[PDB]
Parts: sequence; C-alpha cells; structure tokens
Amino acid sequence: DISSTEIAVYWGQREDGLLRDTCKTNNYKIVFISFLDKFGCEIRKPELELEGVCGPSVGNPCSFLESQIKECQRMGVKVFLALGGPKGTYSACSADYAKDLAEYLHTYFLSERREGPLGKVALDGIHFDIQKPVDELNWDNLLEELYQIKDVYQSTFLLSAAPGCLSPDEYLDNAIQTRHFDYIFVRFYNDRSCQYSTGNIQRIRNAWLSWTKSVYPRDKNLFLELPASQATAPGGGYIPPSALIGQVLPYLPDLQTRYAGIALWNRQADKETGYSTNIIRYL
Repeated sequence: DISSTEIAVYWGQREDGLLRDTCKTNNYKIVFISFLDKFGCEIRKPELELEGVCGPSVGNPCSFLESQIKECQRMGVKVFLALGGPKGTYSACSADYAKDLAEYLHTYFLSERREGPLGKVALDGIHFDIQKPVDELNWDNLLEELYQIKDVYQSTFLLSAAPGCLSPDEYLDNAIQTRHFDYIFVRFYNDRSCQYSTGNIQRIRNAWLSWTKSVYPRDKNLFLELPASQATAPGGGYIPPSALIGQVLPYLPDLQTRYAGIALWNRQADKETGYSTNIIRYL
C-alpha cells in the first residue's frame, strides 16, 4: 500500500554528496550507483567513472567507495550498479559479449571474487537504465546471462530495469518480456503522452495500467521513477509531493498488489527540494 512505499535514489555526481551521507539519511531503501556507461564489443573490462567523484580524471579511485558501500549495506540499504543512463556510448554488442559482460559484472561487482572498480564488493543488484543505447539488440541476452549466473551460484542479487513510460519500450521490451527482472522502474517523465500534468492524472494513470497488464508476474514489482525537482525533467513530469500522495497514488489501479514504491531522479535534486523528506512525512 502507500504506507509501505520503498524509496530508491540515483547517486553518482559531485553535487550528490558522499554515498555514506546519502545512506545515513535513512530516507532510502535502494541506491543506484550511476552509471557504468561505456561498454561494447571491444571493451573487455569496463571502467567506472563518476563525474566529479571518481575515476581516471578526478584523480580519485572509485575503489575508495568500498567501505561506504559496505556501511550502506550494513544499515539495510541495497546498493545497485546502474548500467546506461542519459549519456555515454553503450552496447550489449552480441550474444557472446553479453556472456562476457555478465561474467565481468558477477566477478567484479557481485561476489567479492576479485578487486574491481568499486573495490572488493558484492552489490545487491544490477539496474538496466537503457535510455540511449547504440541499438536495441542483445539487452535480453545480457539479462538472460545474468539470470543464468544467479541460478548457477544460487545468488541473491536482484535485476531491475528503467523503461520509459510508453509501452512497449523501444529498447527493453524483449528483455522485460522474459519476465526475469525482479523490479521495473517506469520513467514517468520527459514524455507528454504518459506523464503527470497539473490537474490531470489521466495519462499517468492509464500508462500505469498499461504496465500492470504487460509486466508478469503479478507481484509487487513496479515502481514509479520521478524527477525530484522541475529542473531534472525539462520535458515535464514533475509531481509535487502533496499531489503525488493525495491525487496520484490513491488512484493507481492495483496499487495494493503491484506497487513497490518510487525512485527519484536524482540525489542532488532531492537534497535541494526536500522531496523524499516531505513524502516520508506524509506516508
């Protein structure tokens, strides 16, 4: 129901502050470290670079995040690595590369098997934020290879996706149809055909309905991804906290069986506006 709302947030920019401090707010249940945005056929070992935070150029290694990731996990926060995003050059390449990449993610990010870009860690999941890939092929293969690895090692990591609000999604439909993502974070912004607008929840309510009908299984596996300020969604979609709680959520079909919570585009915007703080106050 509404009271059990789980809040997720994207973190990865200088203005977001420290990961440790983000977790310590206790406002979030899931944090997406964002983004591994450069991979493809000839990139056997993808490197992680967070703008103004870590990587070759900020002269601070991303492996320094290891202890903060573990602190977050110890306090009950799930930390995911998000693939893709708004920028970069990313492609799943081919069926063979999909296996190579799935293995890479498992060995270096999901099992503490080897030292990777974020140190020796075992993240809670992998998030497919495939917004602007080179093309739509092989994302389903990547998901399937990670899913197979999960079975082989009887692992507990989660798999999630962030499609746009217009179904079927241009890039992730084939992957979503496998029914193998644990969570689907629908981006209800930057698309006038399926986002909220002042005094009109019909398009967003209808889009939510389209998603409940096309995503199986019928578990609590759907989240609404929303911008935390008007500035983070130039194409529209921002929903004031009071409107979300009082005018939108109560009117989403199958909220009681399908709704898991909300994801907020981005930590910086949330910090500036107090979005999650106000939502929490009203839950």
